Amino acid sequence: TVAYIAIGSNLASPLEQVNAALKALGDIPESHILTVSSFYRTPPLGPQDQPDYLNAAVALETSLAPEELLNHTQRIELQQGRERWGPRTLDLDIMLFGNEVINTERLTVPHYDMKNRGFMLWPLFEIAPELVFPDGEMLRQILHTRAFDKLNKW
Ligand SMILES: CC1(C)Nc2nc(N)[nH]c(=O)c2N=C1C(=O)NCCN1CCC(SC[C@H]2O[C@@H](n3cnc4c(N)ncnc43)[C@H](O)[C@@H]2O)CC1
Repeated sequence: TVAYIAIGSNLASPLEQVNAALKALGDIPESHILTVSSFYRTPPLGPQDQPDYLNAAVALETSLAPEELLNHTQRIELQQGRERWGPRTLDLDIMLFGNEVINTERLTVPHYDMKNRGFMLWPLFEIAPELVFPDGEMLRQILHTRAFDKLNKW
């Protein structure tokens, strides 16, 4: 199954942190990275004084069950990270999990708010321009409809 994961960090210098998380995702059991988006520099969603964020998307091939993958992402955030409107040492959000629709106490997929977040959508559109959501919405359509500003690379 292909899962798409969003990564964000707003350490003043987040590259080492993001590469650590990326290595950790690749080391997840029964899983491997297919593709990584470019690294993007985004203005803080939240108070405007804190450091710019680095966002990216990852396509992860996995044989894990959805809640198992989440167990790993929470673990990586704990091991590599350390709140509300930022700063964020390290977030890993499961955006999509194959074509699965999940609505449980722990996990909502597609991610509940990505349709509103250009820092999530644009990196994803870089690696999966043809992506169709489980309900038939098109990633391309969402970006066309909303006209989110394009992002500068890191
Ligand atoms: C400060 C803020 C708003 N501003 C930003 N500005 C820019 N420019 N860029 C950013 O990047 C950026 N980020 C920001 C941010 O603050 N993101 C956290 C989102 N994010 C929520 C889920 C969990 S943190 C809460 C809870 O959500 C649960 N969850 C439910 N569904 C899911 C799911 N699909 N994927 C993952 N977690 C799930 C999870 O169990 C956890 O307990 C992990 C992280």
